Amino acid sequence: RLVPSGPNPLHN
Repeated sequence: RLVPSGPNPLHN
């Protein structure tokens, strides 16, 4: 959860 991408995109 660091960026709007990947799993749990930043805030999810």
